[PDB]
Amino acid sequence: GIDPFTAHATGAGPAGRYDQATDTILTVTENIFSSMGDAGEMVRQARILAQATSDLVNAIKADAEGESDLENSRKLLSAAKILADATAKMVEAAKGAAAHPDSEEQQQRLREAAEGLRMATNAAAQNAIKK
Repeated sequence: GIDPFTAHATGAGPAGRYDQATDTILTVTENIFSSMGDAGEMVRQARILAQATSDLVNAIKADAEGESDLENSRKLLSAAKILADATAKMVEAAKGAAAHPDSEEQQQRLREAAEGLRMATNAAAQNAIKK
C-alpha cells in the first residue's frame, strides 16, 4: 500500500538482525536510571531487560549457526554469553539498588552493571548478522 519499493529509492530496508530486541534493551536500560528511587519500578525495568535479553541470547545462538564463518559464529556465541551475563549482573544490581534505595554500593554496582549491559547489548546490536 504505497510502497517505497523501487519508487523513490531502492527499497527501504531498516534495522539489522537484533535491532528490535536491542532497541528495547538499550531504551529500558535508561529507564532504570530514570526510575532510580522507586524500588518496585526499578526492578520492573530490570525484569524487562532480562526478558528482552533472553530473546537475544537464544536468537544470537541460532543466528550464529546460520553464519558461514567459524570466527564470526564464535564471536556471536561469545557476544550472547557476554550479554546474558551483563544482564544477570545488571539485574541483580538493579534489585539491590532498588530494594535498598539509599545504599551507595548498590547504586554504584548498578551504574557499572547497567552500563556494562548497555555496552554488551549495543555491541550485540552492531554485530547483528544482516544480509
